[PDB]
Amino acid sequence: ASTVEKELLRSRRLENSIIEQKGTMRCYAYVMEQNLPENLLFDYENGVITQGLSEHVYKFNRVIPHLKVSEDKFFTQEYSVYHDMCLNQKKNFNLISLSTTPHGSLRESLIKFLAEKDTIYQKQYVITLQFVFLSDDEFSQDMLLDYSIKLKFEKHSISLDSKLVIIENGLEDLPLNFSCDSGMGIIKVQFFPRDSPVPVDFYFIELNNLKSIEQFDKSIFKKSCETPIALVLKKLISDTKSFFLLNLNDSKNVNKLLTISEEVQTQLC
Repeated sequence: ASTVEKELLRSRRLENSIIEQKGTMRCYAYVMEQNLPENLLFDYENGVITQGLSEHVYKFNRVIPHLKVSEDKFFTQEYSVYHDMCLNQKKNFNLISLSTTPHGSLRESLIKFLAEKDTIYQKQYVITLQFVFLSDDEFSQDMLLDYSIKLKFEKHSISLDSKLVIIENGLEDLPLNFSCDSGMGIIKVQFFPRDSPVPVDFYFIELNNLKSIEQFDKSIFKKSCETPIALVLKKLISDTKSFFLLNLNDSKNVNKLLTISEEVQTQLC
């Protein structure tokens, strides 16, 4: 490996250890600088985004530049240490992704990282997937079927009564529209260890428009809200390891997402 790649890997391992030691709530910014305001200042070394006129400082575990880090590289370089740790420790875990524009490519990249035929995860586990969508008004949809689902809160998990697929060859086992993208998407992946049923559960939560993000904010930081969506989010935050990912590519919405990033890292930790 190149000097930079060696240094990156070493750094991400050390960063993850510090986060564990400090009991910090993981919150990462994945940013499209070229589509954000020119007066926003980015410190990619220290993980800081500063509003140039208000002078307000917003910190993150890391600020990741999308022009440098593709979605595939996000998973292999930036996310994999956390992912590997949660699997190794057999800790149910999540990735909660906030976006204000369609982000199907991230979903696609996630599944490929986990479950392509050639991943280490396929060597060690049989991998399943469910994918549902919860709408404000309410509505629910099983995303693995045509245009419905039920949720059951267990001691340490969320049971989805929805179509479950066993993934052999990544995206090939999923619908042709899988990577097409108010409410919340929920992808639940189970990792069943080979030659051992008891899985490690992973939840990928998509809040991919401002209304959905605001519902999260209201239902978690403002309101005891008891909507299906609020109950899911509360359950995951309390009972699984979390990783918040804030996708910043939208000038009109960036300030609200920065505010939320502060609540995530101060009101949950």
